[PDB]
Amino acid sequence: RFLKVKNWETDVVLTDTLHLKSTLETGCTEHICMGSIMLPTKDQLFPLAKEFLDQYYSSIKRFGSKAHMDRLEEVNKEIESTSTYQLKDTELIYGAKHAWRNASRCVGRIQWSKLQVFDARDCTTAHGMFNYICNHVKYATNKGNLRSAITIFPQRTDGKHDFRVWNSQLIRYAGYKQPDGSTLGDPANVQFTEICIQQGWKAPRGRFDVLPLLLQANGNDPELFQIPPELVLEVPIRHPKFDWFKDLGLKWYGLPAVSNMLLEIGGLEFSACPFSGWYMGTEIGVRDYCDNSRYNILEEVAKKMDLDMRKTSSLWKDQALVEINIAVLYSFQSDKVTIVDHHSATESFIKHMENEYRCRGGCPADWVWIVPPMSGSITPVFHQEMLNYRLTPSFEYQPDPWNTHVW
Amino acid sequence: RFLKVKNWETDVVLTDTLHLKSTLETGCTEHICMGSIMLPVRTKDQLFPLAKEFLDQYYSSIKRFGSKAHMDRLEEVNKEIESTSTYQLKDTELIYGAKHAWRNASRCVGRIQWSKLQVFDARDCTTAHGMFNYICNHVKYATNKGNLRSAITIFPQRTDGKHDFRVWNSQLIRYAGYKQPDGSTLGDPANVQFTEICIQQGWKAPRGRFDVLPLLLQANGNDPELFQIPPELVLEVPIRHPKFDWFKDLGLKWYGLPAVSNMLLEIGGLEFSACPFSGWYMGTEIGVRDYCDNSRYNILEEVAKKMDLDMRKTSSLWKDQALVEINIAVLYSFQSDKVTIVDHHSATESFIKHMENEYRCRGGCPADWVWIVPPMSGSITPVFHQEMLNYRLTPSFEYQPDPWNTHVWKG
Ligand code: HEM
Ligand code: HEM
Ligand SMILES: Cc1cc(N)nc(C[C@H]2CNC[C@H]2OCCCCCc2cccc(F)c2)c1
Ligand SMILES: Cc1cc(N)nc(C[C@H]2CNC[C@H]2OCCCCCc2cccc(F)c2)c1
Ligand SMILES: C[C@H](O)[C@H](O)[C@H]1CNc2nc(N)[nH]c(=O)c2N1
Ligand SMILES: C[C@H](O)[C@H](O)[C@H]1CNc2nc(N)[nH]c(=O)c2N1
Ligand SMILES: [Zn+2]
Repeated sequence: RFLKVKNWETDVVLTDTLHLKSTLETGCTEHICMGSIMLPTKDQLFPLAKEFLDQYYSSIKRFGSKAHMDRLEEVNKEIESTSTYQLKDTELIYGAKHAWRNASRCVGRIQWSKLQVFDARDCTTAHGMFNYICNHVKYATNKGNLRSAITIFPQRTDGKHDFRVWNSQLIRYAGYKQPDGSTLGDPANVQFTEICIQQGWKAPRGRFDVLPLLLQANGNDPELFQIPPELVLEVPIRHPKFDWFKDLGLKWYGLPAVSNMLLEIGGLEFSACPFSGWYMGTEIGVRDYCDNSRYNILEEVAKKMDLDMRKTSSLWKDQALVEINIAVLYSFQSDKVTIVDHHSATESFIKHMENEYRCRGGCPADWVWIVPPMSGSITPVFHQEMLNYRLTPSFEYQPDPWNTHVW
Repeated sequence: RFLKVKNWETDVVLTDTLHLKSTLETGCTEHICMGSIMLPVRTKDQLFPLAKEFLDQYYSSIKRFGSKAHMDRLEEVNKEIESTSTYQLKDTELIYGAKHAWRNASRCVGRIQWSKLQVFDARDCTTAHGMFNYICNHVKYATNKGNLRSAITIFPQRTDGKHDFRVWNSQLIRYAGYKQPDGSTLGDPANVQFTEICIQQGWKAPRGRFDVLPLLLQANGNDPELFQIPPELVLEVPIRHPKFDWFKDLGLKWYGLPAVSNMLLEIGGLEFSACPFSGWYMGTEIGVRDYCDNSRYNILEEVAKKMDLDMRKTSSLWKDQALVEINIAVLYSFQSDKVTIVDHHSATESFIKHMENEYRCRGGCPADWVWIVPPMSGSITPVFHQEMLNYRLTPSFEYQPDPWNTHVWKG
């Protein structure tokens, strides 16, 4: 019932107790492990509320104080009456920060407590959403000195009146059908680019066209807005050694900002809660550039390096992959946009695991996502046993809204 | 019930029914996933069910389920168990058994090859000397002057747990490590403890960076005995680089035959605690793990110094760069000497093909992602994007505790 995790590199052994407060389910059973699958009202609300406020009041050293008991009654009175309730600012800040703290797939969690929270619960329209978002993007960007932040739109009610950002990130490039049978821009975004075009966007049809935000307020049809160009910090990609690199025409954006998830605090669901921090290099260099189903550029790069592409065993793919990632890091650093490499990121996450075992009794971690998609075994996370379990407050996936919302 | 797995690169969707024949337990629950934890006498009562299950499986595969010959064999095993408490496998069953343990190893990327496996039956073996002889022949047959052949040698099964056959070496061929009084290590730091025990048992250590350890063998529950593999049986490749001429002066070499000797093979409820098997390397097992783990040979600094990489900031990606050149070197060297080896691109691609055929023909393929995906270049290999189900079938290879931890010394 107490569980040991060992690090096979350093022999350090940790004891996890935090898992016993695990609440949600994993997908695994004693018969079958699903570790590698990408996705495995009135009655229920008060339990969820209570469990949250309990951890809250414990966290501020007020467990069992009168202020504690009073809030618990206040919230119960509100639910019995209004079939829902509202969070205090202090509660909301703590909930958001803890959803980040509990994100088992996030390597960057040493930072969890430095999160600027923007309370946008007073928002009512899609134009209001847009204003909030622009302010978030500008505050977060900070002329290259990136700062973590999240913006929280009003919470779900009867699920007939959801707030949703339709984009998956705030900033993403378009992807287009061609007669060629090929793909122009980012293939990740084809379908969404077409929901744009069909809702009205005039697509410039380039390789790196910044997508229009698509915002939905109080369950209404969504509306299109272009983030001001001057707010979208982008980075031209060059290599510190190869002068030809820049002729590939590569650029990436500086701000990673996931916008499609759902934040759950104390039973309440926040369906629009865009959040953002800063990139680990490999997310752009390995995934964005080199995945077959993305910009898929290895072939073009290797050629320019004049490597022997005759046999997989010359490791030309691997050689080209390292250079691309060297070019990503170098470009962001030279333009002074914040970025972290995988060595530094993982080394920080291991220090953060230790702190969290020391100070909280554990740290939920999904090894499959924490280990970088290149050079796994030379980073320390590789040798570290991890335990994966679901705690609340949390971020969760939710179905794409187009499939769902009635048009 | 049906479980679906998706490939995120190709959109290929597969259906597993095979997980429905799973018995042993994973270590995971509905509340905790242990998918990244490394290490998560049988009475008569359980033995016949286990025998029966195996024998039903065996008899299905040869298309004689329900035959008279199937019925009679269940009867005969039945009797042998009630009378002697154990039973003996036919050759045919043992071979089928050992092939399936491989086929069921979910941590093994090499399984496309599972049906081509040479089985050496060493169950007449009675002494340690006898064990030497069997193992030398395995190594010679498997080696084949560089054209590697997969093989397994199976020594007599567990009886009362007091008369166990064990190979104390974790692999038949591995290098000694020595811990120095200054605190540093010479040779392979991984084998320090085992090296210590061999010294204790009378081995005269050369004390080099690449001394082939002696075999240390336990027959019939007796104290283990030392033996040196004939050096002419031990194929080695010195490592050099196609473009970097200073690479050879690093002094690196490795052996050709990877041969796991510390696992326990389970078939029909019987336990074969000495069952060393061997195939051929994927390059990254040497070039990533053996050379570049901090806990192993750890040659990253020296390699990148010599390549003159900027080493003052991890963000130059100098480690990633040195790591690639070493791996190019390992593969170049094995190929030049004509010693069988597979690169990680080719190995994962074959695997995905095997995995698909297995779902089409067998209704599944248990697979552990943490292990299947290579420890360099993860996402440019097709397994990264592959969803996988992990569960346990028998026959199977299992871990067993190191024998110096359990052995009762006779003196
Ligand atoms: C400060 C710098 C940050 C770094 C370096 C970082 C790093 C990462 C990385 C590399 C991933 C995997 C991405 C992928 O391969 O798709 C990830 C996932 C995630 N991170 Fe972060 N993160 C940062 C900030 C944040 C913030 C501010 C939040 C929320 C407040 C957050 C919450 C999450 C969540 C929920 C996921 C996984 C979502 C899922 O299940 O798909 N992270 N993080
Ligand atoms: C044909 C050449 C083969 C290749 C290229 C290959 C590949 C691999 C690799 C790379 C590993 C993981 C090693 C590591 O990363 O630490 C592995 C694990 C394993 N393989 Fe193979 N394999 C081969 C043949 C075999 C054979 C002949 C057997 C036995 C019949 C076998 C059974 C296993 C088992 C049981 C494991 C799990 C090890 C553990 O849990 O510690 N493989 N395979
Ligand atoms: C906040 C943050 C910081 C940071 N450095 N990185 C991230 C992750 C971002 C950057 N790159 C990918 C994005 O993560 C999203 C992962 C979700 C993919 C899973 C998915 C969701 C929905 C539909 C799918 F088909 C597949 C987030
Ligand atoms: C048959 C075979 C073929 C092939 N290509 N690879 C393998 C796996 C081998 C090759 N490299 C390591 C080994 O896998 C097991 C690794 C376990 C870690 C070392 C260890 C294991 C057990 C006890 C120890 F003290 C130390 C096996
Ligand atoms: C803790 C973690 O599971 C452990 O380090 C695993 C990770 N994946 C691995 N994968 C392979 N192929 N071999 C290994 O030794 C390991 N080690
Ligand atoms: C199928 C498998 O779960 C999938 O490829 C995962 C593997 N690990 C990952 N790790 C990260 N960080 N991001 C991902 O999108 C994935 N994809
Ligand atoms: Zn699991």
